[PDB]
Amino acid sequence: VQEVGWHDVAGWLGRGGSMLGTKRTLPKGQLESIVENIRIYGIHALLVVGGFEAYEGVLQLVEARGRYEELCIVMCVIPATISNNVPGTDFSLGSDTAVNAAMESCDRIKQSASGTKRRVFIVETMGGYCGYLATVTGIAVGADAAYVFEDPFNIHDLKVNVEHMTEKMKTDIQRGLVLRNEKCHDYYTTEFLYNLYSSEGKGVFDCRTNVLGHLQQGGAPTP
Amino acid sequence: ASGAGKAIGVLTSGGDAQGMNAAVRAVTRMGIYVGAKVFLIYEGYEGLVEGGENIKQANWLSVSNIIQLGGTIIGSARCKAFTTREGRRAAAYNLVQHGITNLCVIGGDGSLTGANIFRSEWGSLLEELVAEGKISETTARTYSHLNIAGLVGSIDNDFCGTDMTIGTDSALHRIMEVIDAITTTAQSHQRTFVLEVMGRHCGYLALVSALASGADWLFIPEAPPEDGWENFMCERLGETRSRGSRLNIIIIAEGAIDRNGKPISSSYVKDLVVQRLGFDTRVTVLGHVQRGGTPSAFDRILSSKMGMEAVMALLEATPDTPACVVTLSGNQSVRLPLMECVQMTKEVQKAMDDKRFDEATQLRGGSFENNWNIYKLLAHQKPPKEKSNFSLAILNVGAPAAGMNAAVRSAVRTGISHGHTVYVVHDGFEGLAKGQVQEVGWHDVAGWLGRGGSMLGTKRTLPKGQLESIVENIRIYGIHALLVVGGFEAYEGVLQLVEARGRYEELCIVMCVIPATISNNVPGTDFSLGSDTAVNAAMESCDRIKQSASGTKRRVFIVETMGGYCGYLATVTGIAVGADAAYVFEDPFNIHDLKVNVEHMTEKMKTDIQRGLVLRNEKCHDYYTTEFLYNLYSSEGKGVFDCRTNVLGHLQQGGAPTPFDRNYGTKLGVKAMLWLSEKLREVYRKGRVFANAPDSACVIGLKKKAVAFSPVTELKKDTDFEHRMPREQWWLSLRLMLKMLAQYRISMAAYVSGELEHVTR
Amino acid sequence: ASGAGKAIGVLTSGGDAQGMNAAVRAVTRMGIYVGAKVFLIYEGYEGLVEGGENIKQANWLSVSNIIQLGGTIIGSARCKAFTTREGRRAAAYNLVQHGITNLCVIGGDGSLTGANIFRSEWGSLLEELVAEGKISETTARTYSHLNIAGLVGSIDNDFCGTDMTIGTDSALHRIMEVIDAITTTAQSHQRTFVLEVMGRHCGYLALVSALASGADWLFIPEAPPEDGWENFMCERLGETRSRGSRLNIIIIAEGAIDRNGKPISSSYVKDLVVQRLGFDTRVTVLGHVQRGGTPSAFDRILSSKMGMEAVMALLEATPDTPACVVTLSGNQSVRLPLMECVQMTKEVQKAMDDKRFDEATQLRGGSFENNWNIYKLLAHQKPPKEKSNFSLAILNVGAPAAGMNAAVRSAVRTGISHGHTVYVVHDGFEGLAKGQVQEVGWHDVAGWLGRGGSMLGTKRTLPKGQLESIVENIRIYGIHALLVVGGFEAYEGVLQLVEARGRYEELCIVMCVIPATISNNVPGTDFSLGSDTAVNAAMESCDRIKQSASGTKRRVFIVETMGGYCGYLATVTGIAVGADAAYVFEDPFNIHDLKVNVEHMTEKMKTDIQRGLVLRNEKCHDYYTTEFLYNLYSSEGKGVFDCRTNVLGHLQQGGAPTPFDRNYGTKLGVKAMLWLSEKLREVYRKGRVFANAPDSACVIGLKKKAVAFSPVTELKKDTDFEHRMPREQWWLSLRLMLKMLAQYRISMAAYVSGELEHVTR
Ligand SMILES: Nc1ncnc2c1ncn2[C@@H]1O[C@H](COP(=O)(O)OP(=O)(O)OP(=O)(O)O)[C@@H](O)[C@H]1O
Ligand SMILES: Nc1ncnc2c1ncn2[C@@H]1O[C@H](COP(=O)(O)OP(=O)(O)OP(=O)(O)O)[C@@H](O)[C@H]1O
Ligand SMILES: Nc1ncnc2c1ncn2[C@@H]1O[C@H](COP(=O)(O)OP(=O)(O)OP(=O)(O)O)[C@@H](O)[C@H]1O
Ligand SMILES: Nc1ncnc2c1ncn2[C@@H]1O[C@H](COP(=O)(O)OP(=O)(O)OP(=O)(O)O)[C@@H](O)[C@H]1O
Ligand SMILES: Nc1ncnc2c1ncn2[C@@H]1O[C@H](COP(=O)(O)OP(=O)(O)OP(=O)(O)O)[C@@H](O)[C@H]1O
Ligand SMILES: Nc1ncnc2c1ncn2[C@@H]1O[C@H](COP(=O)(O)OP(=O)(O)OP(=O)(O)O)[C@@H](O)[C@H]1O
Ligand SMILES: Nc1ncnc2c1ncn2[C@@H]1O[C@H](COP(=O)(O)OP(=O)(O)OP(=O)(O)O)[C@@H](O)[C@H]1O
Ligand SMILES: O=P(O)(O)OC[C@H]1O[C@](O)(COP(=O)(O)O)[C@@H](O)[C@@H]1O
Ligand SMILES: O=P(O)(O)OC[C@H]1O[C@](O)(COP(=O)(O)O)[C@@H](O)[C@@H]1O
Ligand SMILES: O=P(O)(O)OC[C@H]1O[C@](O)(COP(=O)(O)O)[C@@H](O)[C@@H]1O
Ligand SMILES: [Mg+2]
Ligand SMILES: [Mg+2]
Repeated sequence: VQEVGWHDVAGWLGRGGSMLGTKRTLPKGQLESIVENIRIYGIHALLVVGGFEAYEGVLQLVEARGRYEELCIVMCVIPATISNNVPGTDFSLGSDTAVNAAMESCDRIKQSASGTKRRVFIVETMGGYCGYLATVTGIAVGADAAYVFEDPFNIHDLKVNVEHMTEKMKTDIQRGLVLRNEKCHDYYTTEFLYNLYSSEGKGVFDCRTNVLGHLQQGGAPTP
Repeated sequence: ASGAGKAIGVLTSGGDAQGMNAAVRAVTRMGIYVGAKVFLIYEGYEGLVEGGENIKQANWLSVSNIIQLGGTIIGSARCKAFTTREGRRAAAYNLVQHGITNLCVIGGDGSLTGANIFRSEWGSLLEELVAEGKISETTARTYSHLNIAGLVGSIDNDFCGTDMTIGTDSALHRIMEVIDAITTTAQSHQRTFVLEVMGRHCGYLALVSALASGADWLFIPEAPPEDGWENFMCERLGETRSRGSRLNIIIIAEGAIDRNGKPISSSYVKDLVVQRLGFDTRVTVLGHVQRGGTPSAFDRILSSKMGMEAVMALLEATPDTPACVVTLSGNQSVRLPLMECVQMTKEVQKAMDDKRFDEATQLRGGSFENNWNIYKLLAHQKPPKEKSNFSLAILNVGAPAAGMNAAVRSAVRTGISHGHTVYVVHDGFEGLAKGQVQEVGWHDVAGWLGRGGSMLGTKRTLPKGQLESIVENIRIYGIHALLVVGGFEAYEGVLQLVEARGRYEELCIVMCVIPATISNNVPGTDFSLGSDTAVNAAMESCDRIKQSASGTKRRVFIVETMGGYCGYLATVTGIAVGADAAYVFEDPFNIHDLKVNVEHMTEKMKTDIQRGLVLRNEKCHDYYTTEFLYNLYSSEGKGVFDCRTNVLGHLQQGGAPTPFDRNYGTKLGVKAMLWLSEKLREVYRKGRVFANAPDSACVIGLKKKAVAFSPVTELKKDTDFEHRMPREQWWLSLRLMLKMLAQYRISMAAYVSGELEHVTR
Repeated sequence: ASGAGKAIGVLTSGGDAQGMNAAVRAVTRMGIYVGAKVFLIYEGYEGLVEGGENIKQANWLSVSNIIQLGGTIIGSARCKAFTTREGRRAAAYNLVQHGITNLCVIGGDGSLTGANIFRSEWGSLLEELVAEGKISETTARTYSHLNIAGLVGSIDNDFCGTDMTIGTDSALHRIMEVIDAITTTAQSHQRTFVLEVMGRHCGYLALVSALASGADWLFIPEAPPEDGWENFMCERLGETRSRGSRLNIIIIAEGAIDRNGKPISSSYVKDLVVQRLGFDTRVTVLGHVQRGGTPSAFDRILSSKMGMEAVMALLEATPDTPACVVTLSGNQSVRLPLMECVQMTKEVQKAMDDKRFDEATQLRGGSFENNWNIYKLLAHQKPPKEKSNFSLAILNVGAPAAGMNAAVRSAVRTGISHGHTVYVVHDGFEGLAKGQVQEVGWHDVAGWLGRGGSMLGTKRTLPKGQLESIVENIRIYGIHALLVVGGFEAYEGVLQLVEARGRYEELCIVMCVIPATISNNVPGTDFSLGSDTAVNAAMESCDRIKQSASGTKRRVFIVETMGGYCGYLATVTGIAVGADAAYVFEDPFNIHDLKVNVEHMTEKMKTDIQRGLVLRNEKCHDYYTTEFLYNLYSSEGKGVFDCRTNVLGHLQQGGAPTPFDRNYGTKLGVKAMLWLSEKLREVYRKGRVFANAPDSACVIGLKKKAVAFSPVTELKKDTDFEHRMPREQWWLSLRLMLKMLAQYRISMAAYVSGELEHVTR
């Protein structure tokens, strides 16, 4: 714990990531150390800027108020995560940056055929089980499909989408793009969809794959 | 051999050209790699004067994680004290107090002029210093000679002896990012975009920007406009409107003047256009934006190379050799004496001061005059009253590469200018067999500069299968020359058509290969058209990935790059991003080398540096795939760092061309057409073109120093067709620089540095 | 410590018990590992007598690729010369010519009797040899003591002091393969299968075969049938028919006799059955088939262990210690003096010659008498006039394991014999919660011995979730005891019920866990029921996989075995198959170890051995997966050997139980039911059963020497619940033998060998 001043945060606006360290560890395991440090430093309020782990940890401290008197302090959670998976808000802080980075990657990928070859790209986005990032990114890029956990899909839906893509690909449009959330399906992975689209699209289109890993993460924040 | 027992000083002065940090990093790390002590002089000549706290010895971690930063972490300052001997003597004192007999100065023309005057007076300054009693006679006989290696760090490119300077490419990246904001939009209404660049003294940035953007008009101080240009410009914009072209671009340098000394302001040109044309005219002034942003890939590689060569030149320099500037003319490293470059800079300044003003542009360098002539030729269609019966077909073969369109545009305009009947064939050899030949005009290539990929279709299919169809279509369309813009497939196909001259009379036509591919695997060139774009997109993704760990988690990223078996893209990207290791096919590695690198990474990761980055070429190893390296690094790094993987697929492919690629493809497209026309006249006989010698089918080069024409049959010896790459690649020496910058103790006796060369008049 | 400067002779004599080659391999490779010279004596005592060419020094490759071969590469012969002193003196001479003061004899009872008489006369033979002038007095004071370490290699198991001999398990594999050919077929008509085994002197093979097959009747020389057995047998077959049982199995040893000396021929029993019953009776005589085939997994492991221990016992043996026989009683290695074992063999032979004939069966060993009592109890339902209010439920929990059905069959019969009300619950704890409880009878488990998998369903679901349903069903059905046959889930579930006794009074019931799993990962035992089957299936696949490269081709196979985090299956399979390495979780390995082992394999593959084999436990490493090891071995072996991968999935799972697994599950199921009955009588008080102490919930063991009962609460300390295995496993010392037998220089100072023990009367 370090007391901070006005100028200690100077120029923190445009810096992505976290000047302060981030850890995912929830407070329940080391709760005795947390209450001790709160007592030592006289912390009367707590402003937790973070993702679902921030919200869950603050929930754990609230439920542990009954055991520890010191945890009866005002707490506030600022939802800050790429996935936009934090309950209580519509836009987690930094989801917009991730969406912008994801579409820029998808726009570059969709431009990589350059109007000659007709090709479908399976782009895999992050976000855990939360599909928000995939779906909005699919809207922004005109993706044909955005497979997400919240909309469970089976092989019948996949055949419908693949036939739809094949029919579209015979028309004037030549660059297809289907997004897949990393945890949308247990078995129909990105490799599965690559095999499916490339097999069924034989003689019509080629298929390629690009797993956007931390390309959606480390960018500077959008305005 | 090693420079042990001697100390090197590195300073930056003048405008903070982005890429200075790359040069400082390479200078520092090479200096302490060869055992010398490196001293960082903060604020340039300022801290040289005051000294004391401003001079600190560097360690390896002092220049850690700065290569992607623009500006200069050392800092730069304008000081008038170094102008006068009072402060220059204090500078010499502070250098002697640290035993710094070796100085690397990274700065513009004024910086290097000050360094030249500082060497020229170093003996006199030491004499006056010992005379005044601030240093004993002993300790002054040593340090009697000061070694100066200059690096031109500036966006102006005003230093006459040098062709390319650090930060010029990145300033061009900023400029073209702004211009692409305008041009890539769906142009909706008639508007005029007037761009003002800071080229107050030198108009090189204004010129290359105009060439890269296809500006309608250019105001540069080197060639002021003729009297009555007001009407001439307004009429040019008028017919531009009548064509239906909805956007006019006016690039006005800050130093824009008329034939007299009166400057032309951007606001004046704005109000002029508004008054006579009524177009929505708004002036965009970049200002500080040109010096801003990250350094481009080119700037990082070239700054690192020149910083290393500066240090090496600084150790092999005896008392007799003069102050030098380490620079690259073309792709070749070279050292030029500081005195001659300063003298040429003074001559051009005097010439520009209304002495030999019309003949000052030639003394600026042949590149400037050639660039301005190419710009004017491509800008406005002059009437080609000359005509020739020749006709030529432009092919795009292989993968798409950023900058093919720029080459095709220049080829079309230049060929039309020479009166040739220019055709474009869609889909390369497929269309040539299928007769997809389309006669092209001047305006059919309008706005092709900034478009990435290929506007003509690209196909990889070699011509051998459909050779009867290709010769039939050459006969039908009367094709006398064949311009093939593409990758290894382009070269290989031209090689097949040349070999088939033995069988088919119709293939006895002049052929030219413009190497255009991401992999840079085309023999006969150093830079395939669009390799620069791929490198820039590759580092930007790698920089994003390296920034994602956010300064706290210790993480290594395995980043898999494209390039086939050709490792060029992987290695240069590793240099640009400070990758720990760039595994490539041309440097075979076994598990012993992997354990060496992994233990090296673990040791590095226990220190202050927390973000590791290893690159893997997609086809470097049969078994040690990206997943293999992931498993290795994550297991051995257990309890120290985590490992992640990212296969940069076609992220490296579909980008718009970088400004280098546009200008490069523009120029060699012009040169290819010049060479085609000259070879066609040389070969026209008895009423027909009959080109059968092997020198009538060449790959346009840029092989070491200038553009070359290597015959494909001669290149076949040095071509590995199985791996689709040349057998001897110029860039393998850059592995040593990568490994040295990553603390790998590699005996780099195989690295060759540029030797001294006098200025070319 | 090492036995350098001394030579070890190894010979084989008597019937060629399969697994002899494994013992010879281990003796040889230990003797040259410790620096001793190993001399192979061909044809046994024959080549001992003639000597000369028949005595050859062994190298490492002398025993290469022999462990899977039955018989003996050394060769055995019957020689009468060793009976007489004329040839025995020549044998002592030939040993002295090579300086072989140490002899390991692998043979049957006659072989070891000859070895005993040879040691007893070694001093006298040397005295007479120097007296006759064939050796000087010097060179005879050295070698004055001959060290003998015996190994019982025979299918008879006639050596009384020893419980298990090399080749007994494999002879049983042959016998049961023949019986399973009959029983697994859809039995269509009433037929009688009379199997004649070669147990001419010892009826142990006949007995254990009958126990494993559930023979209707048994003729063994140890217990000849009573007078009037003709009618009693024919009636037993008669009620067998009346039951609808369509196959009768009569195991008649070659040495089958009546109470007089008249032998009972298989043809007589055939004609007897034909005359009174009319069943299709055919006599199967195995003859040489018993000694044939590959050695079983058990035979290879135990032969390797005993051969290693024979060498070690031979180096730590001073002039005073007597000749010993290295054997295992239970799972514990032990050394027994040769003289006492020979004396016991003579006593039992005299007893069997109508001296103490009714009391000869006990002197054969308690295991024989216990096996015969278990056989007779399970064979025919005698009327249980005793009754008890106790009722017990039999569960199958975890994965299916070969031999669960045998255990359940024996538990059912033994419980019915003791008057208990035996329930079986289908699907384990799921059924107990769901009330899938079905009372079972004697004939409901008929023919469950040879059935693989689990007749009762198995489920992995632990009882904590549905504990209310379990206690409810225990109350409804009045279940006073719980017999849980299964893997780690069985032990963990019984532990959960024991821990929940404090909450629920009904759970205070006597519980017993029979460890039955493939992984052998259950704490409290050395061998889980069905681990032997998995090991045997694993080696058979590995032998096939090793057999597949042929002739010139040098190839390594990475075989992945199951077993979870428990490495037992991988390591024993590696010993059985001569695997170079068995990567397991309990022996953590990094890339340094992998490079060592890969270079080791490469150097081996440059020698004349061409088929390497390494095993990988499925969960040995998080990152160095089977694909990783495939990539590593194939890359480093480039130009030396090829690499291939085979993941033995459920090939190790579904096989029918081996004869060991059948007999083991039979015996411990009986023993578990005996222990349950004793505990339930000791705990019945106040008119109800109340089992609250920790001792009432035990895992039946066989932990070192004999069967044990470890309380589950006490075993909780030595259980790694995250990895589902015990913390201290007995078999980690076998890694040292594996690595030693693969030329890995591993200091096995942590290995403990069995010490001298006198015979148990
Ligand atoms: N994106 C960035 N990444 C890293 N460092 C940065 C970034 N932006 C600014 N900085 C650094 O932060 C320092 C803080 O000074 P800065 O001028 O940028 O903010 P400030 O105007 O003084 O404070 P304030 O936010 O209240 O306006 C700068 O010197 C600069 O080096
Ligand atoms: N003739 C000279 N003698 C001594 N010192 C000089 C001379 N010219 C310039 N300097 C020193 O070099 C410093 C920077 O030089 P300058 O003003 O020309 O910028 P620059 O190097 O040319 O970079 P840029 O062109 O981009 O603006 C000056 O502040 C001055 O201290
Ligand atoms: N795109 C342009 N940008 C700037 N100036 C231009 C451009 N085109 C023509 N000019 C200027 O207009 C003047 C006359 O143009 P024009 O080409 O029609 O006649 P010219 O005799 O051929 O001149 P020159 O050959 O020397 O370039 C030239 O001096 C030139 O500097
Ligand atoms: N990145 C781009 N992608 C697609 N179309 C583009 C791009 N840039 C410009 N264009 C299109 O090219 C068209 C031609 O006009 P453009 O301004 O680009 O060139 P021009 O000035 O008329 O002739 P020139 O290329 O010789 O300079 C424009 O209308 C515009 O729609
Ligand atoms: N009492 C004995 N004294 C000396 N040598 C003996 C004696 N018994 C057996 N041998 C020797 O050991 C050799 C093998 O013995 P034997 O024929 O009896 O078979 P075994 O050792 O008992 O094993 P198995 O019966 O299974 O084949 C014989 O050839 C004989 O030379
Ligand atoms: N399955 C069997 N195989 C071989 N012998 C058997 C079998 N069953 C019974 N016998 C033998 O037949 C004899 C009489 O059998 P039975 O069990 O019915 O009467 P018993 O008085 O109880 O004899 P015992 O209990 O000692 O074996 C016994 O000596 C027994 O050894
Ligand atoms: N591996 C097997 N798989 C399936 N059924 C089997 C297998 N082995 C035996 N059986 C069946 O068990 C049935 C019961 O008769 P079986 O001959 O096998 O023994 P049993 O006399 O009835 O009882 P006991 O266990 O005492 O020997 C047979 O009809 C046979 O079909
Ligand atoms: O845990 P959050 O809040 O969902 O953070 C999102 C990020 O974490 C991730 O799970 C990836 O984290 P890691 O790189 O450490 O494996 C992605 O979903 C995303 O990049
Ligand atoms: O074959 P070239 O001329 O090197 O083309 C470069 C491109 O081709 C590649 O091999 C991959 O192309 P594809 O995705 O179409 O299969 C990469 O090296 C790179 O993206
Ligand atoms: O849980 P256990 O007792 O270790 O059973 C071993 C078997 O379970 C396994 O995990 C596989 O089980 P499944 O086939 O059902 O997935 C293997 O380790 C092995 O075949
Ligand atoms: Mg300047
Ligand atoms: Mg015998």
